[PDB]
Amino acid sequence: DVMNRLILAMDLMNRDDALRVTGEVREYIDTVKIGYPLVLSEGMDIIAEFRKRFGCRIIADFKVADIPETNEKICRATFKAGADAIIVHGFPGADSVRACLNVAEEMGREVFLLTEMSHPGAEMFIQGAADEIARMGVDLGVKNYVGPSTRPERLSRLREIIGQDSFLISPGAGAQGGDPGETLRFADAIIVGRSIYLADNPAAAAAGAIESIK
Amino acid sequence: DVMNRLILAMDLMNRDDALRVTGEVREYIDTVKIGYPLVLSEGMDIIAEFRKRFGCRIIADFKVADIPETNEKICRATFKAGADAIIVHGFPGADSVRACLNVAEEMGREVFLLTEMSHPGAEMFIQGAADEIARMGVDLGVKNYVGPSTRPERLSRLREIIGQDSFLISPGAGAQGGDPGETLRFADAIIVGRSIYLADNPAAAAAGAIESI
Ligand SMILES: O=c1cc(O)n([C@@H]2O[C@H](COP(=O)(O)O)[C@@H](O)[C@H]2O)c(=O)[nH]1
Ligand SMILES: O=c1cc(O)n([C@@H]2O[C@H](COP(=O)(O)O)[C@@H](O)[C@H]2O)c(=O)[nH]1
Repeated sequence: DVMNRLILAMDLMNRDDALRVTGEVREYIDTVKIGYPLVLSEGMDIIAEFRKRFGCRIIADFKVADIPETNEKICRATFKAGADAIIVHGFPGADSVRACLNVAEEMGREVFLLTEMSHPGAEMFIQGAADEIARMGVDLGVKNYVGPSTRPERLSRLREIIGQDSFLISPGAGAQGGDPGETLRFADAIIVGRSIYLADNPAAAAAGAIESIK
Repeated sequence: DVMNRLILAMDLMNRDDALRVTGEVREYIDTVKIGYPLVLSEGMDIIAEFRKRFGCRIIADFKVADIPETNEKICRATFKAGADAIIVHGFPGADSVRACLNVAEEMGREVFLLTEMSHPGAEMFIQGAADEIARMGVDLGVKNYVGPSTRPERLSRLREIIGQDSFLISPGAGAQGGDPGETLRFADAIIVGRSIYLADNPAAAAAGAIESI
């Protein structure tokens, strides 16, 4: 369970701006998604910086998509840096997912399995594999999933596959055109990035998001 | 064209060991693949350190696999850090690939498109998409590709799709069981990691790999 069903996608690329904006909306969220735009710009230490400053859960959105051996290394370094969870692509297959699950279990952290993506290009290859990727996750005991706000019927199908007990978060609301309300019919929380962090008043944008799903 | 058709996959996770081992084999290679194991352990500054210390080409193996907007940011940060090239997954589709191509063109760097992967799990979803992924790359003017040493007939088919002029590099030789010689029937260079960097004598391992080819 995530505060206000709202996860901030902090994809600003310098620490001052990222910390300032996160500080502006800190009252509205307790979970922040940090990805490569911020990490590759400021270093992995930025994760510990967020956890200390905001007391928030951090999901490391690294879309892990390598062979098992390399996946293990990526997960180890990421959890060592303090991430509570890591997002892993399902498309590379079950061995690559299991590698991540092993490290997460060892270290007491979580894996989120990325099924279908929210952007148009997801239609080409990912969409056709997505139901089976979700099922693979279920079969392996994965409990956390990511699916697209921009395709409510796909999101609904993924929820059907993973069951009511699995945790499902969903990006694509706001900038990419997804609707928070519709999305939360199926997802437990929505991921929101630009529509908050590029807003003239990010606190107002966050409050507005929450208001509309009150 | 890379020196000795051999690209070092430097996946050690601390600066001292990575720099030491790369130094031991610097005579045999002019191209190093640096990925997230090293970068997430030591920081993006490690790329510039490699380029200055070894004068090598650096391929940032980041398997970029996000939406276009995020892909653009990842490529910008990566090329800003000095990477000569970046490896991008094709599975997320054409828009995600074009986002990377845009930044690469802007900054005078290269994109390598990952088609099929070398590990067993690649059978599940990637293999069935790989020919079309390769074709997508061709249609977009991609000139650099990655394909698997572990599946020579797949690698051969990928070469057929991309044509003789495209540059194809291939991981999976050594630790994963691929054969350097067979692989180089189709790929322009092999990527080698553990069989060199975990070797008791990495210089001998590199020399040996080269001698066999
Ligand atoms: O299917 C996917 C999976 C993601 O993690 N994401 C990501 O979630 C975020 C979306 O942010 P935004 O609200 O600005 O569109 C980004 O960090 C992005 O990389 C995506 O948009 N679609
Ligand atoms: O299909 C793929 C694509 C890769 O980049 N790689 C990668 O290339 C390297 C292989 O190293 P090794 O020789 O130790 O198996 C690793 O860095 C790894 O992540 C892979 O092994 N198969």
